[PDB]
Amino acid sequence: SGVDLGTENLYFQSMSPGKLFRQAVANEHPLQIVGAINAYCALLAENVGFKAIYLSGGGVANTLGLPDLGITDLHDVLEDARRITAATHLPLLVDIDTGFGGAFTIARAIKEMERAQVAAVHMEDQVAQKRCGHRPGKELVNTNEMVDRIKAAVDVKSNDFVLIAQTDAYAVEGLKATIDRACTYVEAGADMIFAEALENINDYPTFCKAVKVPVLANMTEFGKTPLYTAAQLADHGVKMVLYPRSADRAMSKAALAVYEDIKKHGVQTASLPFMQTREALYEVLNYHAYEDKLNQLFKR
Amino acid sequence: SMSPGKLFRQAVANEHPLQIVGAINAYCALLAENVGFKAIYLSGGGVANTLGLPDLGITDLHDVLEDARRITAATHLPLLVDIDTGFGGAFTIARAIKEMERAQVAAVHMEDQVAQKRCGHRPGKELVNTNEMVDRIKAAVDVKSNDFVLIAQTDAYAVEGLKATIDRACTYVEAGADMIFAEALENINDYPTFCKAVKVPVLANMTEFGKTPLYTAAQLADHGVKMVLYPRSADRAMSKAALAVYEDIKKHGVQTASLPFMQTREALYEVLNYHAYEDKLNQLFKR
Amino acid sequence: SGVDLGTENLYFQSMSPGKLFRQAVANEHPLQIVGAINAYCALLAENVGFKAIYLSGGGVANTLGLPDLGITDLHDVLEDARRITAATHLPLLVDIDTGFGGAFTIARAIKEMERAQVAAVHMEDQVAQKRCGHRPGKELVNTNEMVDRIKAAVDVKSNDFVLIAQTDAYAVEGLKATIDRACTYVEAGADMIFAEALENINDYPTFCKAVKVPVLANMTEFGKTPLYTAAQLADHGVKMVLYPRSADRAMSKAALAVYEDIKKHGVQTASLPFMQTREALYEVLNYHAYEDKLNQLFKR
Amino acid sequence: SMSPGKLFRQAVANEHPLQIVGAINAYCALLAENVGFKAIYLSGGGVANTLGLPDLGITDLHDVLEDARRITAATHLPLLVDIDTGFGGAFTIARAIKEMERAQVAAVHMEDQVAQKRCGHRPGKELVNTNEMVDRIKAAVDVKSNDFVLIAQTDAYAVEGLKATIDRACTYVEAGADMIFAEALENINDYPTFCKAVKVPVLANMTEFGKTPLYTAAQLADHGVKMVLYPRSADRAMSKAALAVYEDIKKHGVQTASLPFMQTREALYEVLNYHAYEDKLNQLFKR
Ligand SMILES: [Cl-]
Ligand SMILES: [Cl-]
Repeated sequence: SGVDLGTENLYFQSMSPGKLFRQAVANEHPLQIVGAINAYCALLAENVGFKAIYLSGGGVANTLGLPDLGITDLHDVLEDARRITAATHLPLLVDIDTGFGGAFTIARAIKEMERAQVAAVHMEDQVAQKRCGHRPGKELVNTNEMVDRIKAAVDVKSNDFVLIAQTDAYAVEGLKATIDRACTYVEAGADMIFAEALENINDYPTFCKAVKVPVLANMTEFGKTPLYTAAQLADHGVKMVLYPRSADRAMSKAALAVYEDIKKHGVQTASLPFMQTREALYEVLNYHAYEDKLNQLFKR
Repeated sequence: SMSPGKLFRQAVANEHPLQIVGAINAYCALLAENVGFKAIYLSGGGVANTLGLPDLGITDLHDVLEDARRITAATHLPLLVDIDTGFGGAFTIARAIKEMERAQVAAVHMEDQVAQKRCGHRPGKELVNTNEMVDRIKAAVDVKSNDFVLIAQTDAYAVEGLKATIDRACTYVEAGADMIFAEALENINDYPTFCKAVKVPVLANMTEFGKTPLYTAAQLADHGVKMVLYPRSADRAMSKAALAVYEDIKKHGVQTASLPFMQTREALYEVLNYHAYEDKLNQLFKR
Repeated sequence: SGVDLGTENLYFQSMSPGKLFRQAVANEHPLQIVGAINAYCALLAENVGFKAIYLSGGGVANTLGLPDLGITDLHDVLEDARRITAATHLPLLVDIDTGFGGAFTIARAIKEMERAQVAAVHMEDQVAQKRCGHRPGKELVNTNEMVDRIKAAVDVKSNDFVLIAQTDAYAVEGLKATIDRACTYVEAGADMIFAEALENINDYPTFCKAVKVPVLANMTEFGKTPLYTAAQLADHGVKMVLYPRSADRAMSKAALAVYEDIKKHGVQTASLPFMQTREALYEVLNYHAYEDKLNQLFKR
Repeated sequence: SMSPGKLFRQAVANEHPLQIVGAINAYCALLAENVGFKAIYLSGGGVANTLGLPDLGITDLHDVLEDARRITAATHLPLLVDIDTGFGGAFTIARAIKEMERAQVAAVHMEDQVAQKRCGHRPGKELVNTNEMVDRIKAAVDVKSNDFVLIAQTDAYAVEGLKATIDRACTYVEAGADMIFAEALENINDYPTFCKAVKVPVLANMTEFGKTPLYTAAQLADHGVKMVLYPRSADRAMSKAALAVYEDIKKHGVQTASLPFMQTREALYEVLNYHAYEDKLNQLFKR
């Protein structure tokens, strides 16, 4: 539990995941959170020096070969989350979409994420209750409904654990409606607010000041939103900046290129310069630590 | 209606040689399918490494089985799965075979490395006795269906030389192995002797950054190789790409510089076959 | 694939799970299907000589320490189903409740059950779309909605696989409404019909003749329904009789008794007569077959 | 806020002796909790047998971990889990410890049986060398938290006698085992010597239908035993009950005769604490 500085004992708290996340928010300006699809990606991000990582719901579906249409369940997300937290103590924020069902299912989701050593979740106000043959769409639940979802989650969560509420109201209802929802969500007990990228950076101050709690700005590619730098967002009062799919979009282009090279040429020579070396892989895996551990404890 | 194993065997017979590419997850298997591979591969080192673990036999049947199931749910392309040393004794090997068959897997490869039996044993690859690997093969063949393909891998060459390697491989065929998996031999002109002696189809392992050099599929085939495996090629490139995006975001405070190197939304939609979902709903519902 | 009779070769089909189930229906009068909560229970039932077994949705929840309120998902049910089918080829009927979501989730559920070597599922017409704070209740979806659920399932299922549709209309809508729904469900592509126990056995002929396809009667305890024998139900045209929780109710009383004995007495002597012997456990596990297998293949 | 391990240690210190009962699933753990046990147990043989498998080391970390997680999700009662021989080498043991800790497990027991290393090895229980078990313990203690409890089990008695058993057990304590798990000794008057030598708390295993006879908890305590385990007692009774219901239904065409032996809906509702769900919804919702 207790670390010390230099030679003499200072006070160190052994920190829950949620506490680590909140500290990462408070200590960064702003905290950049990067999407990672698997444990190996989280380790790459840790190595580069990110202080928080993210498990995207669309990433979970897409990596299973599925469209992001709400087909996946708590177990799909939970299993990918567990694999990442087994490999790193870097605070992990997990997408739980609409909570996967009613009050007790949201409760289960929260408790299971906490047991999986997750730091934070984000839950959104999209409609869940969809008729069997309903088309892919974005409708919002009523404000009261999302408050109930938040109430369900906060009822079971520990103090430290972070609930980040997301409203999808902006694209369809405009900035004023978005702020009203977000504020109701804070009143219901949301710890932080997750915001789609606003078209005008000078609207963030108004957003952030109204909601009070820390605001996350979602910087995805190939959407509608333009791309501001972390600095600019911070200067406008944003505390977290998320890069949800950036890494995996790039991985997919690379995999396809290798596959095409092998198929065209009957060999992967042309791909060699674009592969991580075995040596870099050994280093990210911290392979030496395994040798050193065996030598420390056993035969050496 | 084709069994997985039958699809794999047909891919072997009908390609010259059959190229088998590694895929770490279902999305990768779909990319490979899209490019037009006829068979795909789930690497044991890939399973471990993707979990943040070294390839030291820490992972078990469940780790590999879960990755296998996710791939086969997304594609009928025949999948060859690394089951390492079989994960335990005869009944564990039996469970591994039955579970891979239930997961719609087509083939496995099992190797003749020693199972790390001393608690604090150092990372190393020695061979089990020939008779031990025969037992492993016997365990697997006892429960497998006819169509399902067992590929036996001997690591004997590096430490025993070409003559001993052929002798092992042949004993493994006699025990019931369908096909033989060879570490890439120092010299392509070893393969003819190898391949002709063992009789059954031989797989050559074309990994990068190893000891083996890289021959073309044509050259391997001309030397009597029936399958060529590319176990980690795609995954190595994914990792470099991911790290570069992470460095870009960290250095520049934004991912602009990475944009040219990302798959577009439209290509992602196409690989996911997103339209087919819309089309399916339109076909069945709302009259 | 091919078995023979006596000495000479007769024609044998290697049968898919669904085909085994349909044959078990056709060959029994009626087919008794017993609930089993885990693989060891399925083996006990197989040993006694049942020809089909059942994985109850309430059983799955209750065994996890949860109420039967729709908290569990496809993975909870799927994992328990896989464990049972790994242990026995006896055709297994699995409760998938409302299908766990919309069209593609029902599709996933069907495909995953087929991959798990399941023979049949039953899906019911209870409302799924429930607001976050909705109370435990039984409302039916509209007939059209359940038809869509059936359409989703039949669209992906293999020929052999059996879809059994359940209407919960009876308790709240009466016999006439129940028959109307059931018939619409057959028209949508349901293979068989799953029926709560009717209060009067002489209503089954009307039920069974209207729906045409094989009818399963659900014989649970401690409900409203009275208990008819399998013979009587068959004589009234019922093809399957289900005993969903009977075994587990009895297991639970027994476990509690052992726990109380140990707690009261500081020892389990009084419980000994009510325990299965180690020898019977070895026999159900077919432990000898393991010894015989090792001796056949190896050192002997 | 109590760690699982701390709750377990307190249960040991505060009971005389602590009775630990086997539970195969979460519903059983809730039954045991309701009766008022202070600690519960997940048996490795129970894990296998419930999957339809013999207790021959076929199951892996995932089989046991999944059963453990389901129990701990339903109760905070400290759970002791059988991890057999640790499921592999040092890093597998490390993974087992870390994963049990993440699953909110309180304690494990690990035994000094040989890990079945030859493929076609016959069912048998021999001991590993003392040094091998020390390595196993070293691997586990290296990653475990302070509070988490490691119980070392020596099977030495049957084959080595009382003197050798004490010597092993003591070496295991020196290696870092928190507590010691003893197969029931032929004679209750062996325990005092055993317990006094090893120093740390000793668990006595009260299984049925074995070689061991059944002493009362009082008698064991008076001989210096700190914990008494009832590993399969409930499960054996469940199986007899299930089979009887199955035979009744099959013989009689109906389950009438079984009704008196079933838990009532009302008792099931109470163990599930069904009312608490209604009360929770009423507390939070609809104003
Ligand atoms: Cl490695
Ligand atoms: Cl056994």
